Amino acid sequence: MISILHYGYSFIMLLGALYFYLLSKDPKGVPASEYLIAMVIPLWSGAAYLSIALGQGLFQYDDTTIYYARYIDWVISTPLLLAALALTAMFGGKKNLTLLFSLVALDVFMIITGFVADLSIGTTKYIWYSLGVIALIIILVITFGPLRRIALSNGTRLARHYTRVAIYLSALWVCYPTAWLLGPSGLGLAQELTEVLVFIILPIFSKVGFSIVDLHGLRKLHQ
Amino acid sequence: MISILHYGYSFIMLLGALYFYLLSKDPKGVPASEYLIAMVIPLWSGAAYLSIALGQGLFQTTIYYARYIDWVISTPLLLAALALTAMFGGKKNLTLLFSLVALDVFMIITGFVADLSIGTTKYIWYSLGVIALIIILVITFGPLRRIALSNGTRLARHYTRVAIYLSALWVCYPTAWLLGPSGLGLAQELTEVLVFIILPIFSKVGFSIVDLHGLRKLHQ
Amino acid sequence: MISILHYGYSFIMLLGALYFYLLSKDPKGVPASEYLIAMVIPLWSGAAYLSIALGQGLFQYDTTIYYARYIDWVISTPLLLAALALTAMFGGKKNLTLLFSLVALDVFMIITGFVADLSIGTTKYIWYSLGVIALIIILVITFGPLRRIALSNGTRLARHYTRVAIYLSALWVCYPTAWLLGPSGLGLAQELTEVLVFIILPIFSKVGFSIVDLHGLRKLHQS
Ligand SMILES: CCCCCCCC/C=C\CCCCCCCC(=O)O
Repeated sequence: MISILHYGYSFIMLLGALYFYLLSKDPKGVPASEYLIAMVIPLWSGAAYLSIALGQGLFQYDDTTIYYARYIDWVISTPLLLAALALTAMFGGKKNLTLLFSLVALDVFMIITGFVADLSIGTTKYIWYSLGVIALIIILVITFGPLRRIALSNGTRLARHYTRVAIYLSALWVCYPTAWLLGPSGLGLAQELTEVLVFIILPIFSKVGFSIVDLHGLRKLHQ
Repeated sequence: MISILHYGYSFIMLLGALYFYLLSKDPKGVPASEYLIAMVIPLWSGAAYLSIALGQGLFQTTIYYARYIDWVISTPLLLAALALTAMFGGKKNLTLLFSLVALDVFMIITGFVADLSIGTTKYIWYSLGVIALIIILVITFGPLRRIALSNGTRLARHYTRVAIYLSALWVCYPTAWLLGPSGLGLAQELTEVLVFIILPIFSKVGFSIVDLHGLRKLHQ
Repeated sequence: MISILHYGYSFIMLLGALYFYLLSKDPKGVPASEYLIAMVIPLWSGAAYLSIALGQGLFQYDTTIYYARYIDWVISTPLLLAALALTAMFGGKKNLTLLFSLVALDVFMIITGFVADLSIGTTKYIWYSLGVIALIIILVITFGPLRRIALSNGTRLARHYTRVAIYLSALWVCYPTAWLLGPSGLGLAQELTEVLVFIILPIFSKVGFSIVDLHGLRKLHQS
C-alpha cells in the first residue's frame, strides 16, 4: 500500500507540473521565474517519492524505517516554496533577495536538522529537532513580520493575496514537525502507516495546492 | 591502462584551462563570466578524472561515480555557456538558463541512481534522464535558438554551430551508458572507458575552443 | 575535553551571531547582505562543531577524521571570501564574476582537504598540494585584482580592505599548516593540540574577521 500511495503521489505531482507549464504559456503578468519555481517543486518531490515507491529512498535504522528521500525532497522543494512566497510579497515592487536568501538558509538548515535528528537517538535527536523548530519559528516571524510589511508596501490588493498564501503555507509548515515528533522518527505515538498517509496528503496541498492558490491570485491582478 | 588514460585526460584538461585563461587576458568583447565558465568545466572534470586515475573515484560491476561528480557540475556549466552564447549582445533570460541547469542536474542524478539500480528500476531512472535530455534539446533548437536569431545573423550562425556540436556529443553519453556495463553490457568496460575519455575532451575543451573563438570573432 | 571544547565553541558562535544581528538593526550604511553573511558563517560553524561535541561529526579511519570540519568550511569559507570581496566593492560596482571565481577556488580547496584526509601516502599530498595551489591563486586575487577594486573605491575603504585582507590571509595559511603538522598529515602534533588549534583559529575567522570587517565599514558611515 505504501508503494502504491507513492506511485499515485508522483503521478499527481506530474499533473500539477503540467498544469503550471500550461499556465506559463499564457502568463498574465506573472514572470517566467515564478512558473519555473512552481514546476520544479512538484517534479523534484515527484522524483523523490518515486524512489520510495520503487523501494530505494528508504532504509532500516534503529529498527525503524528512515524515508531519507523525504529530506532529499524537502531540502530543494521547501526553500523553493519560501522563495515563491517571498516573490509574492515583492510582486510589483523592488526585490529583497537578502530576505529571500535568509529564508532559504533558515529552511535548508531546518531540513538538515530533521535528517540528523532522524539518524540520532535519545536527547541528541531532540537537540537537532529543537534547532529545526527554532529555525521554523524565525521563518514564521519573518513571514508575518518584515516579509508581510514588504507585501503591504506593494498595495492593499497584493498584501491581501500574500496574507492568504502566507496563512495557507504556514498552517501546512507546523503540521510537518508535529507529525515528525508524534511518528516513528520521534515519540512513536502515531503508527508508521498513519505517518506515511500524512506525508502523502500534506505535500499534495504544499507542492501543488500552494502554487495553484499563489499563481491564480497573482494572475487575477492582471488587466 | 585505465589509470594512464585518466592521468593523460587530466593533463589535457589543465592545458585547456590554461589556454582559456590566456584568452581571458585579451577578452575581445567576451565577458569575464564566459571565460570563468570555460575554465571551471575542464578544471573540475580534470580533478574528478584524476581521482579515477588514483583509483579513488570508483567502487567495484565497476561504478565510476567520479564521472557523475564531474558531470553534475561540468554539464550544467556547458549548458550555461551555450545559453549565454545565444544571449550574446542581447538581454539575458536567466529563467531559461536555470531551466536548462535544473533539467541537466536532474538528468545526471537519474544516471547515478540508474547505475546504483538493477532491472526495470535502472531503466525507469535512465528513461527519466532521457526525457530531461529531449526537453533540453527542444529548448536548445526551439526557444533558445529563437533568442540567438534575435541577436543577428552572425551570432545565430555561431550559436547553431556550437548547438549542433554539443547536441551531437550529448546523445553519445546515454547511448554509450546503455550499451556499456551500466546498462545492457553489450560494449566491453575498456571500450566504454575510452569513449568516456575521448568524448569529454571534445565537450570539456573542444566546445569552449569553438565557442570562445566564434564569440571573439564578433569583436571584428 | 574535546567534546566540552566543541560545546564552548558553539556557544561563542551563537554569541557572535547575536552580536552581528544586533549590529544589523542599526546598520550604519552597511547593506543587509553583509550582516546576513556575517551571521550565517558562525551559526553554520556552530552547528557543525555541535555535531562533533555530540560525537556525530567524526569517525575512525585507527585515526579520527573530523569530517564535520569540512561540512563547516565548504559553506563558511566561501562566505568569508564573499564578505572580503563585497568589502573591496563597498561604495562601487560589484564584480560577481571575481566573487564567484573566489567561491569556486575556495570550495575546490576544502574538497581537496576532505579527499586528502580520506587518502594515504603520496595520494594524500597530491590532493593537499592541489588545495595549496587553489589557496595561492586566492591570495594572488586578494592582493592583486580584488585589492585594485578596493583602491578604486577610495583611500579609507582601501585602507580597511587591506587590513581585513591581511587578517584573513594570516588565518588562511594557519589552517593548511596545522592540517599538515597534525594527525591528518605528518602527525608531528598530538590530536589534542590540533583540536585546540581548530577551536581557537575559527573563533578569530568566524567571529573575529566579521567584528573587524563590519566595524571598519560602519566607521565609513556619514551621520
Ligand atoms: C545554511 C547555508 C545556506 C546559505 C545560503 C545563503 C547564504 C547567504 C548569502 C548571501 C545572500 C545573498 C544576498 C543577495 C543580495 C542582493 C541584493 C538584495 O536584493 O538584497
